[PDB]
Amino acid sequence: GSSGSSGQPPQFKLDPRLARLLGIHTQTRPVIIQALWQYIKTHKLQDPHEREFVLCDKYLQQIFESQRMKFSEIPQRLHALLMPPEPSGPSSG
Repeated sequence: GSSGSSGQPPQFKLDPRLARLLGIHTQTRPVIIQALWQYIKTHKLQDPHEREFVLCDKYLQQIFESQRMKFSEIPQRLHALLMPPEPSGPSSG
């Protein structure tokens, strides 16, 4: 755990499949994580088997690709969906 300190906030680029899913072009971690949580809550993606797991919906199943995962594994898969909203070099790939 480590939050910014004087300067632009920690914003992460949302995947092309998520950026739309939630509609969050680019936000922070504590801003996205929520927008997501609000999804499993609203979409009641809560695993019917466990209370700590969450069954990714058709969409999520296409983003996370995890039929069933732990709520604590949500932030572990976000890192993937979360990308650096910054360049690096010309010619991608």
